[PDB]
Amino acid sequence: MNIFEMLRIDEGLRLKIYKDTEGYYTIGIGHLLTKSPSLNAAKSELDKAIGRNCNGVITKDEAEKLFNQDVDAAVRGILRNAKLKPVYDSLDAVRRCALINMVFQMGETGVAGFTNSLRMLQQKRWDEAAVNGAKSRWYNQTPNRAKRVITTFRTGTWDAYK
Ligand SMILES: [Cl-]
Ligand SMILES: [Cl-]
Repeated sequence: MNIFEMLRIDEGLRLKIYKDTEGYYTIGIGHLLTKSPSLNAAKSELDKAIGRNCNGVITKDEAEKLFNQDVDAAVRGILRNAKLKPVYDSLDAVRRCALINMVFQMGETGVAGFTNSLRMLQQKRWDEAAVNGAKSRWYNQTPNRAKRVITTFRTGTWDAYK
């Protein structure tokens, strides 16, 4: 199990514009296109993003291309962030995947908002951080995916994904 396979389980794959769990226009493997209500704002961003006239539909290849970009951007974002980087550095390989997952889903700004949980991860208090992280909108909104990521942090294994 790796970060790609983990996120692919959590986000799914869709070759046609769709709405995310928050009502936002998305495509492929969790690639948010726009928070705007307009399907046209969405189709536009989509062509801008692929380099072609897509008319709201893309190929597997294109979805995977977008996915490679986003994981890379998530990882470079963590490494540039003064609040996230020390946390990442302190972690083992599995838990590092868990923080990448949160960052891909909720953006750097949103995870950086989990001040308390981050401090506990950093101090290696697994159980405490799992409990605190569950007290969030995130957990209340996508509970199954949140539980999966939270277990990854608690245990340091891929159990929740197998
Ligand atoms: Cl809460
Ligand atoms: Cl969920």
